[PDB]
Amino acid sequence: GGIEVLDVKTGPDSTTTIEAYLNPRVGQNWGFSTEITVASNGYNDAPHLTEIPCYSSARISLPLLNEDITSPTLLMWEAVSVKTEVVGISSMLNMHSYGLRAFGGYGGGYTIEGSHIHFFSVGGEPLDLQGLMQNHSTQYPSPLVGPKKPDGTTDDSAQVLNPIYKAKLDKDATYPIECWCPDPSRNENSRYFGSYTGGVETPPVLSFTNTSTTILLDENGVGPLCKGDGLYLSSADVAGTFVQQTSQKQYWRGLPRYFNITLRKRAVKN
Amino acid sequence: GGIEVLDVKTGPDSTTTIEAYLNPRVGQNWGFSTEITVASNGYNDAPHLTEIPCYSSARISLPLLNEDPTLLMWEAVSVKTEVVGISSMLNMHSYGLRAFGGYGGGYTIEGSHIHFFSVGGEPLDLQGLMQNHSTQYPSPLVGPKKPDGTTDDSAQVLNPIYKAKLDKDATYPIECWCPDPSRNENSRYFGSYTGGVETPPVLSFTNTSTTILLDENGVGPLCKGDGLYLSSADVAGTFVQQTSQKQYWRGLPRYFNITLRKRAVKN
Amino acid sequence: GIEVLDVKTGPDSTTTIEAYLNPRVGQNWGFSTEITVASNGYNDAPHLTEIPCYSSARISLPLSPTLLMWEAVSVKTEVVGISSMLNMHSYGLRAFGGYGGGYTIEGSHIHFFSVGGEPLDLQGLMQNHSTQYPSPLVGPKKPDGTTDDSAQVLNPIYKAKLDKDATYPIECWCPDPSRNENSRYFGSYTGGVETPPVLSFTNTSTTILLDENGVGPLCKGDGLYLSSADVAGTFVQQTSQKQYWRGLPRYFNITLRKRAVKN
Amino acid sequence: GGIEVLDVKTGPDSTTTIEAYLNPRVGQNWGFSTEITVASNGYNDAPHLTEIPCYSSARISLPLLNEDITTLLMWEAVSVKTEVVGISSMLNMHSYGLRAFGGYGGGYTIEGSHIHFFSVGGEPLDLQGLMQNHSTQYPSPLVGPKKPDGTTDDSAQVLNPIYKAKLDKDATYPIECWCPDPSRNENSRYFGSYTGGVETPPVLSFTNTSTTILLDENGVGPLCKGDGLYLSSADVAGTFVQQTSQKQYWRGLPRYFNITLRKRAVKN
Amino acid sequence: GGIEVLDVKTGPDSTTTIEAYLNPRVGQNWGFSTEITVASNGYNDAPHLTEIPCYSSARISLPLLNEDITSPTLLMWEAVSVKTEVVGISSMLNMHSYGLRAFGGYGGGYTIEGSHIHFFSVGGEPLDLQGLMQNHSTQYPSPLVGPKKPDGTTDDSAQVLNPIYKAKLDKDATYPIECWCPDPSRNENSRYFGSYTGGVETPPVLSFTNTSTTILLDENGVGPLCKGDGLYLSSADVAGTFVQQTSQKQYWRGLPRYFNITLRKRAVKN
Ligand SMILES: [Cl-]
Ligand SMILES: [Cl-]
Ligand SMILES: [Cl-]
Ligand SMILES: [Cl-]
Ligand SMILES: [Cl-]
Ligand SMILES: [Cl-]
Ligand SMILES: [Cl-]
Ligand SMILES: [Cl-]
Ligand SMILES: [Cl-]
Ligand SMILES: [Cl-]
Ligand SMILES: [Cl-]
Ligand SMILES: [Cl-]
Ligand SMILES: [Cl-]
Repeated sequence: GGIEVLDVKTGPDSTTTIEAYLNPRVGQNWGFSTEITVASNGYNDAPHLTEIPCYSSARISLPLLNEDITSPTLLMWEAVSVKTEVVGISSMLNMHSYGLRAFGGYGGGYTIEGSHIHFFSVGGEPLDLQGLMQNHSTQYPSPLVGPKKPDGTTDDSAQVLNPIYKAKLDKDATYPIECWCPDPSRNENSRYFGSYTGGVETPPVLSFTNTSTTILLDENGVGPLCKGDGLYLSSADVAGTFVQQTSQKQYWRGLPRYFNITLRKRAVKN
Repeated sequence: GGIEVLDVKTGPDSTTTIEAYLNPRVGQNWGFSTEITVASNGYNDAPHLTEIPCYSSARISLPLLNEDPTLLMWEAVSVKTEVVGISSMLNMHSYGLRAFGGYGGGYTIEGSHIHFFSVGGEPLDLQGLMQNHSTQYPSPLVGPKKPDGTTDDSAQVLNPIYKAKLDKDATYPIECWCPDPSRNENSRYFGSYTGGVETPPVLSFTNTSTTILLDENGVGPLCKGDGLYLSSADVAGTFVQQTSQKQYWRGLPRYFNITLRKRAVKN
Repeated sequence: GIEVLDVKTGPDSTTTIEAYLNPRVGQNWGFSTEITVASNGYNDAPHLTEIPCYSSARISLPLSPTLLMWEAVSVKTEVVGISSMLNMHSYGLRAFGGYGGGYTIEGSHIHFFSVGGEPLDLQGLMQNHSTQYPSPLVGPKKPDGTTDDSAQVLNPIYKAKLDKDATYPIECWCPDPSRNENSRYFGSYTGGVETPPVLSFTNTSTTILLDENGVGPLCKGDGLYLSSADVAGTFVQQTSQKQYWRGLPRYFNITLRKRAVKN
Repeated sequence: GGIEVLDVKTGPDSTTTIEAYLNPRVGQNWGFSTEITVASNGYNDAPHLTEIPCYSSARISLPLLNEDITTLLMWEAVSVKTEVVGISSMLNMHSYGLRAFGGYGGGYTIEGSHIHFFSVGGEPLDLQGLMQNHSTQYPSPLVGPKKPDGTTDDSAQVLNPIYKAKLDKDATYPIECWCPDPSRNENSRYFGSYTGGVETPPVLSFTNTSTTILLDENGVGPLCKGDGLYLSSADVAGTFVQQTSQKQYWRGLPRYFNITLRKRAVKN
Repeated sequence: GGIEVLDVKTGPDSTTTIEAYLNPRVGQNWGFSTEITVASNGYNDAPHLTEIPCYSSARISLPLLNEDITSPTLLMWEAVSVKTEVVGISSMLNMHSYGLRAFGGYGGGYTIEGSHIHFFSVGGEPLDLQGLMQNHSTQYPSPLVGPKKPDGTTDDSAQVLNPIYKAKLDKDATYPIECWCPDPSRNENSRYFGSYTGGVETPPVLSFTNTSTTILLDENGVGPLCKGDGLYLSSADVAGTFVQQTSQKQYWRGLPRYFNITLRKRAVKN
């Protein structure tokens, strides 16, 4: 960030690893939303709290570094690398748990399918969010938070980029995926990675391995610096929809994300 | 360009970064076109101004250089670029045509899409090519015309007579203008089109990705008149409305983060 | 959590082991029995013979303040019998209104293998917490025998070791990314109703099992742990229009070297 | 070719770049074929001249080389920047396409089976005969695989060396009966990709930042015999599906070439 | 593999290149099978000879090396590299040759589509085949060869891996693709490469170029050593099915494969 970055402290107990998971927040806590609803044209677009998928977020507490915050050089934890995994991909190989049945009702149940998003960020502070949504008029129930101008309104500009609509991902299960994307004009002290696929019946493609590592160092060899000795993890893994037999109703299906972050002590001015 | 390129000036205040965004121009300003129309066979192909998606374009003003013993020009070295609001499409409740015979959720944006951006030291060079030479574009849109005002059958293939400079936002339709590969020496452009009726869009986003703008000889776009030229075209697909079963083009904005350095040139 | 020393690097210091794991899709001859779907509000209690499981085996390897353990360095692995799917005459649901050939295997599929120095660590996660697995299958249970709603997401209480072939259902158990320090695992799932399988085969491909520090899986008790899950898709039978899981076998060729460790 | 290749001449005026385009030859000249026809079973397979897509080809004239009294020099094609022009033309759902969502939606963008292919060569591209239906009747002036006697037997559906030709005329050799001959083309570099299916979506990229090296395993590029550069193209993006008629038309796209050549010394 | 490999002989006439093609063997010789048939449930699965696609195979005769077979060091040809191409991909851009017509009969004919396999091997001996098939009970007409135990039977194990079912690809147009895969437990002296795609109407994707070369040398820099001065080529290129208009019957469509192999003389202990 806008800190002056100095030498990497090295030695034993200059590096630590944190293991964490984020369970999905698809509108309920057990990995499925309630049924997806669609207001009739000309009616209010006011979906149920429990059908709006949100970003998962957590701040992990790191070991205290500076006894005096007033020393003229500080130590901050620097996130160097992350091993991350989407847990329970194998759970989707299930054609018997009440899925809409293929081949005119004689086949097995539909495995999870439809539009999906997979996304994670590691950061030294809350992730910066830019407001952008499909329908400016959408009404999010409390306690969810959506793009608002200072006056409380939400005009047509919220369907494109208007800098007036910004927020910090500072609470789990609160910021809907559908009205908030990572702000590419900020997040200097965060690394984020996302992939969205659309379509009605699109098959999800997900891989898993313990052999994959992502470097979090930027073009200048600096990783996220954890302000207040706090590591900020964010997740969004909506694998697709579950299509229920007989009802033919659709439910968002979320998956949890494992994190394994490596950090090292780093010196900064002030 | 047709300038003689010399040494990279280095020192304090020899590099700068510019941040910009281009909002989409899909025919209106709030990211959706009006309904897509299709003339009956034998009728004029004359679509509405507000249903024709166009290239977004802007010229960013750079610091003045040769105010103050060699000639200097800004050289665009790299760009971090992002399509903003991809997450907006994970929305199955905002009036989309409903799946599984009307009992399921609304269709997320789908269909044919184009994603494209250019960084340049001058206006982007456009070659005329369109699906239907007879198409009638309402004013103020601009489409391929010969000098006499006509548009013959050759405009469906390559005819060098049909050329233009992308010199105005929301004006040049994506469907009749492509980047001219015979020119654009002083511009770097990147585009991907996918077709199909219900094709799912696939879009990624990260702040960890950089594109080098230097050519085979280590030279980036040189900003003539101290002006950086950005262009965008991000039509994510169509929105399919429930009940009407009408289709609307859906555009997305594009963030740019360009790094430039001072470069010396002879005339 | 061992202290790893020098690679012993002399005569009789390397060996290669060949093995195959046949699939465990619910029966032993590469097809499950018909996939069943309880009516809404009825118990989700599928047949033993319709639940695909992880294949697993422990290969026995050759038999002081410094010890020698076998270190798995590399693996050549292959999914055998991919060519078996080019078959449009063996009773498949027929295309083009019954006049065409039978459907080749299609639908949702998973391909997965692990090489390890100990049993593969499994985390419990399933689509439906209420699912009832017949004996002798094992599914996520708390210590008290219950299985609450948390088993649809990550709850650390639901863990197991892949210590028996044809026993742990693919659908309620994934590799635990919080453990498996001494195992290398690789998996790819594709969903969809009629999704075409895409599978490649060659004897020219090798996977390195060494980690970021050049250490491979260390075989505790002189035992190499292999695991497999290759559900190619479903077979769609003509007339019945019923679906059967189709499994494929996996060949392993592992190279190991002697490695020195403290204790 | 069967020349002995020597040193790369370097100096002033030892390299040049040529710009060219090939417009598509899908059966007419304005980027669409006439309607695709399908004979009834048992009837002759005799499609219209104007519904058979062909290879585009051109020979560009290079500067004359052996004229100075001071080794003999041929132009060597080193690299090519190539682009499919007018990909953006396909983002069009208003020009009479079969309409989606039961007639209330927009027109179908181009879709279906497609082929994208280009070659750079020092001589005409070598073609091997292979076709789906040996009995197909190509109208004059099109050329299809024939034995010396004029016949075309069942072997033309697989590889029979008897069926060979040189791509020596634009808009003449149908894509469907001629592929690049991998047993020849020593002095040509070719690159092709075909995708099938009824409604398959075309995926096409465009950029001015991409270069293809034309040098072989021995660092030799195509050597332009008679000071002539041979370009070939085949860009059938897919079909246009017309509303109401529900008839299909092949849609071709033009291909830009930017070739870099250098002088190269050869012995007889 | 199995020979003591010594120095690479170098000199004039120490390298040679062979050009060959394998025409497809989809059940007839002109690139199409007869109609695909499907026995009714409970009836014998006994398809026609001319509807079963098989591996193409050929042994190319190489120049004689050893005048005395009794010399204590021999020369064998070593296959170093291969340029290989699937010929006639462009043949599929054909919507007028009697294909089932799109858009309710008013459109053009279906181009070849459906499940496909592309595969080639270069070897110093016949390719090793492992028996595995979808239906153990399938009855292959003479002269085709399918997995049999020594006693003549074919039990349920032939649907998975049973080492008892092995064969050498020693005859063209004889070993069905559907019951035989390359044996990964053998083929030490062969290099093989295969890709299968399934589905009913799956579009084939095939590329062609004269600029692509595959190295055949193993992890120890040894290529296939041609026993008896014979190079073994194998091919399987079933591009998909042809769907005929009116009949709505399906025919396997095969394509030929070009080979260009480079070999060098190599010394071995004897
Ligand atoms: Cl609207
Ligand atoms: Cl079908
Ligand atoms: Cl469920
Ligand atoms: Cl895999
Ligand atoms: Cl069965
Ligand atoms: Cl016929
Ligand atoms: Cl290409
Ligand atoms: Cl290329
Ligand atoms: Cl037309
Ligand atoms: Cl030949
Ligand atoms: Cl035919
Ligand atoms: Cl291949
Ligand atoms: Cl036929």
